[PDB]
Amino acid sequence: IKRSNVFAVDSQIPTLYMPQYISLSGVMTNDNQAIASFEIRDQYITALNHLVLSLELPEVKGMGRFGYVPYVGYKCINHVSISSCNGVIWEIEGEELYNNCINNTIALKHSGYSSELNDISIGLTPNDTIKEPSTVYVYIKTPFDVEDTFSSLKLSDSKITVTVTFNPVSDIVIRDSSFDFETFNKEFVYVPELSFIGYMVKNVQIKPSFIEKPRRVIGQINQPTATVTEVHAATSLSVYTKPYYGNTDNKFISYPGYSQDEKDYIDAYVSRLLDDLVIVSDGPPTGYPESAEIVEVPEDGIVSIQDADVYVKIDNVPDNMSVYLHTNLLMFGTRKNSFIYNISKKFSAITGTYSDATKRTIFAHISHSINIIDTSIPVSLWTSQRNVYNGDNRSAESKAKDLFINDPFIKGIDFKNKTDIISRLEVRFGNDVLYSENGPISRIYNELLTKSNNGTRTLTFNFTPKIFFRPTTITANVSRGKDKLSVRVVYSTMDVNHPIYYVQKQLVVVCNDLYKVSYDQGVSITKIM
Amino acid sequence: IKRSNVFAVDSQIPTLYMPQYISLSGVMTNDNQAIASFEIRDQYITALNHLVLSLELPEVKGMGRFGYVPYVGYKCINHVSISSCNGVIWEIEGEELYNNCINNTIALKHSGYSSELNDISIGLTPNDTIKEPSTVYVYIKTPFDVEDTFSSLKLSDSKITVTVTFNPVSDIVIRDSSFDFETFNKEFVYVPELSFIGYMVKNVQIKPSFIEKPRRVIGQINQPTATVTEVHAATSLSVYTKPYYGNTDNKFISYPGYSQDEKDYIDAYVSRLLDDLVIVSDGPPTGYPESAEIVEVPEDGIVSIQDADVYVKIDNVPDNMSVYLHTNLLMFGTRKNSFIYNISKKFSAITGTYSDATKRTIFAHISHSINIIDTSIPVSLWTSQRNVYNGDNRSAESKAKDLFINDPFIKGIDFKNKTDIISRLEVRFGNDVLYSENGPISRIYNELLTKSNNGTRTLTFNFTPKIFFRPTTITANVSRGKDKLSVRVVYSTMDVNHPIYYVQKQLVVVCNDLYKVSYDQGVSITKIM
Amino acid sequence: IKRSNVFAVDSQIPTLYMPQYISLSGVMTNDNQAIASFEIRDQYITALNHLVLSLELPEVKGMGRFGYVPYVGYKCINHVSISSCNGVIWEIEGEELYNNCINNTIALKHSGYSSELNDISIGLTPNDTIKEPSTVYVYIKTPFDVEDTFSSLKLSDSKITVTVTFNPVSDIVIRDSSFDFETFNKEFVYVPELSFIGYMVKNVQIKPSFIEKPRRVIGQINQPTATVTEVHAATSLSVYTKPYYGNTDNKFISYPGYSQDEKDYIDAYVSRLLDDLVIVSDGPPTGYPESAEIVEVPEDGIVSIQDADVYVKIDNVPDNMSVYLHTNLLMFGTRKNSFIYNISKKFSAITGTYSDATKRTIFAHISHSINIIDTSIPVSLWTSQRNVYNGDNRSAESKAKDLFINDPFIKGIDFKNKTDIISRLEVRFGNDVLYSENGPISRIYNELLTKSNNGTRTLTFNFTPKIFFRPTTITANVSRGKDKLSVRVVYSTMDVNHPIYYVQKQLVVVCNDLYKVSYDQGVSITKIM
Repeated sequence: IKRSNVFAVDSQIPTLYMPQYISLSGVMTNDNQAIASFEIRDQYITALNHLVLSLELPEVKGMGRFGYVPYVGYKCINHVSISSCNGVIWEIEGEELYNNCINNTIALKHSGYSSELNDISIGLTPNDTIKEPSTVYVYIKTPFDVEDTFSSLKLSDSKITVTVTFNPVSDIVIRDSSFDFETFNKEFVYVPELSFIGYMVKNVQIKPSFIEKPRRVIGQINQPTATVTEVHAATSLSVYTKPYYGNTDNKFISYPGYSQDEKDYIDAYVSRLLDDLVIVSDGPPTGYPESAEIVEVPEDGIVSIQDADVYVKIDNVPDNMSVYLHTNLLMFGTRKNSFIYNISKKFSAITGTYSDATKRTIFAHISHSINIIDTSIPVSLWTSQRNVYNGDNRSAESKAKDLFINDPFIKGIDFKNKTDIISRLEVRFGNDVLYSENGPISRIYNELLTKSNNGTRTLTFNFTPKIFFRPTTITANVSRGKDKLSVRVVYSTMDVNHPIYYVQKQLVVVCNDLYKVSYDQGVSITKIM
Repeated sequence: IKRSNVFAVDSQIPTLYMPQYISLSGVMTNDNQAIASFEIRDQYITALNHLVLSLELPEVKGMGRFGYVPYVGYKCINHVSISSCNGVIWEIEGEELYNNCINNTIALKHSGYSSELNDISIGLTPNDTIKEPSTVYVYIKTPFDVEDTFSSLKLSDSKITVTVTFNPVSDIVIRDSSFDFETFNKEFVYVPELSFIGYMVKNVQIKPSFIEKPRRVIGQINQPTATVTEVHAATSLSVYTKPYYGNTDNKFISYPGYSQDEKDYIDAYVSRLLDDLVIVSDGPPTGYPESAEIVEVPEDGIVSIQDADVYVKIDNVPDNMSVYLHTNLLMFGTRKNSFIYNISKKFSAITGTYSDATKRTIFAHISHSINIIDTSIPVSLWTSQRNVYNGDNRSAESKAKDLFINDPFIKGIDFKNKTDIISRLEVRFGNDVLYSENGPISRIYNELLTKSNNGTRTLTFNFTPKIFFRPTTITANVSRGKDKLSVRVVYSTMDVNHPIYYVQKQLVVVCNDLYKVSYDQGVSITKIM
Repeated sequence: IKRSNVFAVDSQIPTLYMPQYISLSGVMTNDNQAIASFEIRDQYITALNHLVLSLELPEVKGMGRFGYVPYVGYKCINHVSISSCNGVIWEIEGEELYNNCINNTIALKHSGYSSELNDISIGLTPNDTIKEPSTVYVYIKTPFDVEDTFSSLKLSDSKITVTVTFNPVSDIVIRDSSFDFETFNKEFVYVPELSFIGYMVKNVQIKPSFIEKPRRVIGQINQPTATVTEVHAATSLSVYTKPYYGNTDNKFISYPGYSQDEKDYIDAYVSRLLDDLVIVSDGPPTGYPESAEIVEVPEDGIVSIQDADVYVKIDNVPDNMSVYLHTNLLMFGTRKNSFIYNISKKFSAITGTYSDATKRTIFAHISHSINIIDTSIPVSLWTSQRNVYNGDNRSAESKAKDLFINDPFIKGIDFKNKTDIISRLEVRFGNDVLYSENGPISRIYNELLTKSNNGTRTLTFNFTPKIFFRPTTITANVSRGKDKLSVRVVYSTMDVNHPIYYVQKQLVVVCNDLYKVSYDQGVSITKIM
């Protein structure tokens, strides 16, 4: 019995090298999209990987409510490209980069995720500081990071250029109307610095490698189809939907800030609704539109709103004041005398205590049925032409606290991507059906295999180890016409009298193509056919 | 100096294959245990792994309090078996499957763990919907998943059958007496679908492999011994205890629902006790049994309960009402005039405010010594024959809110498996002592080595990589009689006047046997001797 | 096309061995530092790894406030050394051991991290039990654990000695002045037990290996320089700063106990300040020093404190009482009529309700600007000679609740190591500059590469797999004088009128040297040159 020794190893002497952390400042150029270019030319840098982008956010002064989106560093990136003299080596969109890093909690934390950055801070005077200057770090995960020095990008005596395109500053900022965003936008400038790990290698022996490069296709608005052409060697395919808020002003009622659980979203929304829902006043409350229906709460504390009973009990109400309930705070309906969507009927029990000192109701326990979709409705959709009612019956004070939100990486139709609006998915390679499903079993598989919490519907064709094998791909057959991937979905049917039915959707299809990387005459890549 | 190249690899071309996600519907057969069978016969399916079971839970309508246990998908599974024409290939119990997946947070989340499923929802009218229809996904982790395609189950032109046995629906449901469980049970049916990843391989070269199959032995009620016979090649051995609630009605006072921390359990329990503990009333409170001792709280706010001082201060008590304290809410004792277990003496400070509108006391800060064992006591044990007192002096209203809980995967004597009731463990291989310990150092080691939070006392005999080596086992010596593993424990001594002393216990011993998998004449396994 | 089989393996038969868990009691010897020695001499133990130290903490009785620091098991360890007959094989400081385990959440949990151990418990009578006896487990991670049996420490027929030096018990205890620490210290004794996994190997074939041993250098108080000499083969270098609280009594105002978030620290601090900040009294509040400035809150609820407006609104104040605000609770300043640091001016809105029953103010919402540095100020620094004011104007009651905290593993100048006090870092190998940076990009890299949340500024020179290659090092050139590593930093500039400016700092430099491990004539190590 010849036995393999599992208590000792014969240590290999590795290639002689020395690593170094290297920072570079960029050249910035500019609706004038901001672009940073970083030039890497150094004869003693043989390979590199682990790119990190530094961004200095400035001091924010003035009046209004201002905050940064979570993961602001990732969300300010529109596009990243690595090139040489022979053309582009590897590139990615900001959405797909953020997708690839969504499971790296450390990287997400470094890119800007804290109370200081992401709470909605309030400025009271034109000289009040709303945010202090800060620095975020964006880990640009590339295929050259999977196996450390084995997968690194070798600079075969070539000059490597890294180009970063930035999103407009309105994408990364949550603000109210009181904040002077025009001035802020005129003054804001991205200040980037690029870092990487370089390797000074002694007598490097270079071999050709393989690289996967994502390619992204967005369908037209509300179409259930998208197609990616010229597919010859794909390792994976993923499909998801994005909301198109272009038909709105991008104003929402609430945003939970640094708290990012579904419960947190719902709590912020309910908190914003309670100030206009239950009113302690001397006589009929004033300052609400004519369409508002404010009723007094009887001695039994129960108000009926057409099949719905709301239980209101407030402590310490003065003897000259009564408790009032808003029975149609937000209303939606497409036909005049049919079903109505009423945000007031989603409450069952409201208790609290009136404060004589601050003249407010401090709410204690609330029983309600608000979900994430309601927190995700845009304010424009409550008052669209299709609504036969006056949708928004809130006070002017609460109307003034709505927030502009322009986050570019939102999936689905809600902030959490919690509702699945795809009820059937079909993929075709050429004309034949490659995959079909009704439930999200492919998303279950993507999450199980990548150990992620925010998976998408994904067909993965590669199950081999990463760089020590050539990746397994679905291969084209141009003779039989199998050279394109077509995706058709069936959207989940929503009620025509729910405002979320009118959020516009786009289908996104991402394809990972296989490329050969060769190192004769500098660095170059060729698409595998 | 010959140096190993650590900056380049020679990529191997792997076996030509194509993966595919495959779903199957089953054949259901039926105290009529429900059994689902899934048949896999497909000539182009060469291998498979990554089994996922889909379960559609129906709409739940009616009155009462209803909820699902956490991880309902895992808890509805009694047994899973994979077979071919030559017999069983691999099988497992539901408890051990859940044990093997306890460290996979993604899988646990997919099997049904959310507020919507696990809050105890309340139905008010016979047409109220308590739960909406939902789908859970149970990842059935098999030994064929450890190394992706290397460890996959090859179908040597054989038909593979997957059989799932389900637990009764009462195991996965938390309910009160007001819910119509008889009708619910008559109507509930499991609707399962089986998914796996199949591989269509071109010219597969098959080699024999090794597989570990768990074998489970449960000792008799309250015996400190269990033995597993016919042990010839075990890779690991684990020991834990389970509570036997068969001598009870399985009714508990509280359950925290979706919150699953120890603090959450304790908070739910204290919340259920406070409504009968402190009473604001006009005169001596009514509606309590004769054995209740309700005393008025003096001006200093301190009530003495035999060496115990409780500090009660309630704000806003009306002038016609007084504050009362329940001094023997739950009581236990075995001898008439000796030590008594009194749930009231476990409180030291109770403060709150009376609400005139809702006629309740809203409690603020509470100081207490309630632990997890108290939340884990069954209501039947408070009123057993051995209790010389009337144990339960609660109001009928609170008595009506007790929950039936029949969770099948509970370890220890509390819901969290927090108390260790094993004070000494001894394992014998044959007649010789193989292992001995007093503290839980083997559980510490199991958690450290498996990177788990819910480890058990485990002897692992294998420290070699998984599939690239033959596993290391403890080998039998039938000549010397070393062919069985005997386990004897010494239970921690509990006080005879604590009700948890009378919870019945079973010892569970799990043994992982090594099997050879061969592929001539289809798939077959043979026990290593 | 020769294809590598990725669906089958040729299983290797490994070395024949049998593992066993082994516990040992020690020999304890003793300002009399406690030292435990464990002797391992057993002919059938061929290798070992995975050391775990058991510690029994006793019952704590008496009066006062008492608690254990988080991770008490790690914090009681001063030094660990593994030796043979040829000298020390491997050793480490307690700080660096805890650093190496900071990312192992399971190990941190096992070493003592729970509400029961880490809440500040209160003893009321001299016989009250503050803490029950408990056992913690400290995983002593060694280089012999990285690759299981491949990296294990082989005992070439040698006797191995493990020696543990313990910190004084005052390092692991958080206490007030009311606790009798002199008696506690006279009675406390460490009771340790050592566990490891031993391997009984049949015909072991031993080969020489490599090991990295940390070496630690602490700079002098407040010097921005430190140097590690005799550096010939280092795999990594890390730099951080520690606070020196020797010029204080080590008393702080608050400690959050088991809650260990920054928000938790701030909340505990604000809670301790509110009792003296806002006072509901009949007339000017009494019991405060003469330097206190207590003003009555006007009808509009706004008090001005030199450019700062505090909004105070308390409900249910009796008609004979008024609301008062402490305008200089904690004050600091170095010049008589210049800038002042006033803890009262860091509040903007204070609301709450007075309780007539308990005669206290129960605070509801608070708006403030307290940060982690304020919670990290020592009480001695408020009343130093450099303060031209009476710094601490709190009541005697709150002064009596300050806690002694002597935690030995604190980094930076705050409890969370959140503020970076290093604005520039430079490393020199010999006289040449090896590395330079202004921001913490090296800490970003350390966290990204080690997947940690508490990284330090680190230069790592090794990117090769751990034990199957010889590690890559930065190599000395004694001819050119490159045989020492010098570190110089520039500290962040703090305001001279902030008390945190006067916390003393030490620079810590840790170097990982490469050693050869050989097994002829027992175990021995030699420093690589």
